Amino acid sequence: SKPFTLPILTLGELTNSRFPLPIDVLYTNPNESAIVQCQNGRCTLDGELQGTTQLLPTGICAFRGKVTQQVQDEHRGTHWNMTVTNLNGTPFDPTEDVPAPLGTPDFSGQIYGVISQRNTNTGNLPANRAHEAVIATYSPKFTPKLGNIQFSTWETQDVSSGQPTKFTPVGLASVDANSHFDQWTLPSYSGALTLNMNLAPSVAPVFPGECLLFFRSFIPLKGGYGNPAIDCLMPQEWVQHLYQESAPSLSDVALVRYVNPETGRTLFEAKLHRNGFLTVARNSAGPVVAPTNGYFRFDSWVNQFYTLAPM
Amino acid sequence: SKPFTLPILTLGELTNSRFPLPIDVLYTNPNESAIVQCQNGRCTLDGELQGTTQLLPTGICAFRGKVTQQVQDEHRGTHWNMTVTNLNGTPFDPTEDVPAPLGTPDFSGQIYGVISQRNTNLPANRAHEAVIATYSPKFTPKLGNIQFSTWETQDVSSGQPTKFTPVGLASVDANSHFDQWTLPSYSGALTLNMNLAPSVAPVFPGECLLFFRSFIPLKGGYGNPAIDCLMPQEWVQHLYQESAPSLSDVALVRYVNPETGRTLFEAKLHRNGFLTVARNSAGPVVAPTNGYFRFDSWVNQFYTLAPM
Ligand SMILES: C[C@@H]1O[C@H](O)[C@@H](O)[C@H](O)[C@@H]1O
Repeated sequence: SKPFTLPILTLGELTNSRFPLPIDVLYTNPNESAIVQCQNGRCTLDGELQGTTQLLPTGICAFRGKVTQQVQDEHRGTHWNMTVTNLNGTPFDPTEDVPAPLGTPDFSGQIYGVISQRNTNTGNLPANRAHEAVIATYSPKFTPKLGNIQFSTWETQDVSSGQPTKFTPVGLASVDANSHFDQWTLPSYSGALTLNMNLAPSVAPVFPGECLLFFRSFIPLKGGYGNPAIDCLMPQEWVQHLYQESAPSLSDVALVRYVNPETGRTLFEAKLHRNGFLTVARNSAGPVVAPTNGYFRFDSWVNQFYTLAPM
Repeated sequence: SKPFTLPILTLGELTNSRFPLPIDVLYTNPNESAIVQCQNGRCTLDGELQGTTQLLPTGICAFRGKVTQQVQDEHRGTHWNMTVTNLNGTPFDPTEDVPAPLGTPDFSGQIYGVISQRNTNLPANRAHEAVIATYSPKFTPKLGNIQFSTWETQDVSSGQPTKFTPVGLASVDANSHFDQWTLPSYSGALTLNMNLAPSVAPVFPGECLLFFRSFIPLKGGYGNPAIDCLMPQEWVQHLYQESAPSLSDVALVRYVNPETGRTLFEAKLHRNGFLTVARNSAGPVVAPTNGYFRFDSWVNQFYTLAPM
């Protein structure tokens, strides 16, 4: 049986699996009342991708497809419908047992980015354009599981119908009350009033005094006040690593130690659960203040009854 | 001796190490006249990062720093002087043995992206489209400062933390000086670049470089620009982790169809971290994107590759 391992990347060498951002800090929030059930950055310890998780850092909260037409929307700006395909360009098959095309955003909010187009038709070179764009994942028109979504632009005219279109995510447009940013609220992938399907399962601590440990990134804002963050269960590099090592899980829980390679000391220990998330024995909310050269080291397989040293 | 390996990621599971793009195709161009000496996506087979190469996919062609001054363009647009730090926020030390801050773009062109700011003193935020002309005399990242330009005329704040997220190219018109193999002058035009990753080339007759190619978006105009990297970012990350000793100067690798188990072609993976093939034509390699490279054995510079 192939031994389980984690990459030896330090915190400053990791990226978020839920938005294309570096990992900034480790973070806890024991009193979180929301159900934690994100769909990107989901991978079992034996390498099974779940939810909408795919391997490309460039695919996270990305879309590929074609603009169909400008559409009316009550909300501010100029709005456009685009059909979406799989990120590799093949048609998205709604009958596949996934919640939405892989890479689809997994939270409620106004996602800010750039829409770019390279025309199909044509020194036999195609015309191009790109503009800032916003995708409101809470919108009734956000229906990626049905193969189309809507985005809005400040630009009023220069978006072409029927041309190949890419959305590159950059941040959030706003986190004001009317922008409905909630990182733990899933979009309705098939539209308002419809049930999401094929979801990766919720995660939670199952042991007294333990709480989830997140890899947190701060996400840029187009405007307004705020310091929004996106918390992922494991960084994208871990998803990539686990996926290639398909190492058998020898118990439900791995014991991992956060180590300072400079000093050799263990800063704290954590449970790495089979479904792909971490818990720690910590009684507070907020960042874990530790050097970013720290990294998690796999120690051994333990079980649900193992008591973690308090952080 | 730790065995050399490559990740088992397929083409459709790889990303470019020189720009944040997925790999679209493998590609050759035997008649290329330029010296190939890119500085991102550079890593030896035994895990030594070189040039401006760093591990984060988010760091490639990224900048971090603070705006110091607004300067209007003579014709159109607004320019902003920016001091740059290391991507991890620590001050960039120009005496470090690197060409420029890690992640600095490694080619001539107008790089299009978004500048975003989150103030220090809840904080205020703003973002706008921006262009960094890497051929500009004001592009001097090794000296710790660059300039970017905006369509926005006023709403960029001085003395506030600033992030550049690259998206594509502004233009590939003649006056936009896009040339993926022309390095920026990291310290300005009269100064020599330093600490560079070495140039790469075939040393054997009938061989040519094999690239991992991505098509890069354009803000406007005509074109279908591409960026070619020597190895995808996932290979850089893998080699750095493994640090497997290199047992000869050349590894022999096979591009395999996992469905059929058959080898489609073979290539030389050179110690300095680049591929060559025996191919006498230019253009994409037509192969399924579930194909992947598998390490076969160590060979040498005199090994004759099976023609593609
Ligand atoms: C070639 C032209 O480039 C401009 O920048 C674009 O705004 C137009 O849509 C068109 O593609």
